[PDB]
Amino acid sequence: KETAAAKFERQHMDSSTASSSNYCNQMMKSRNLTKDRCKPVNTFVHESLADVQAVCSQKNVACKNGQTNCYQSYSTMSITDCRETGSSKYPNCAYKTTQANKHIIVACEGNPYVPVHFDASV
Amino acid sequence: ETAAAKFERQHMDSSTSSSSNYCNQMMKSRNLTKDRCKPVNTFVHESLADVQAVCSQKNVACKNGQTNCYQSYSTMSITDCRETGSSKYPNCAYKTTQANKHIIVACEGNPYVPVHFDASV
Ligand SMILES: O=c1ccn([C@@H]2O[C@H](CO)[C@@H](O)[C@H]2O)c(=O)[nH]1
Repeated sequence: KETAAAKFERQHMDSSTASSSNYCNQMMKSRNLTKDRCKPVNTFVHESLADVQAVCSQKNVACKNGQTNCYQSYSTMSITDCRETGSSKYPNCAYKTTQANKHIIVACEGNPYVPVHFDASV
Repeated sequence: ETAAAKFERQHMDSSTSSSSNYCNQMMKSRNLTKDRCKPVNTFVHESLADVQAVCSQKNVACKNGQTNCYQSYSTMSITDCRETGSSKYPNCAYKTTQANKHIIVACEGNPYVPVHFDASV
């Protein structure tokens, strides 16, 4: 079974760095987020894996689900928000791509202690 | 020739989505039979951007033990070319096999791009 950490990397890491309007259409397809359904909302982080994993050593904050293993990045990070358009219809999943620089909040667990869930961008 | 250009020449064929003569023609036309009959070679029938994106997908160990290999999350249309038993340089003969598989490539450089085709799974 895919680990939670591996799932986080597949769903949310794109360290190669989004300039195009079609970025989300291609990425969402390439990360298997459109196979059975259009994942409506997703965020990709364009920092190194090492910088993102380091967030697990930064600001401890509550998770939306009430657990206490969430962490906010001290710095802002280059991210892209992908949100399915109002007219998007599976299997032709269409997304709006929005670039931003925001702090991320992830849940961390395991050994190595790394992100396993994307909680929010702030 | 940069390593990235060498990877495109050796392994990219996006124009195709492959006949029984496909490998015989392609192995010759991409200079993979110039010095010797290259024994095994894979061509990928995806866009360059799609193959390049693999360098940000699933990090996996390379066959040589290096750590810079990446497996595609999605399957990709590929053709494997394998030299026949009767093939004798310089008339290199190949069996052509179409498949849809995850690919594993090694990436290097800035930009971080594919420079080696490691395997299909
Ligand atoms: O499935 C495979 C296995 C190997 N090779 C080629 O054969 C070389 C040696 O294995 C590799 O660098 C690569 O160019 C392929 O093209 N496809």
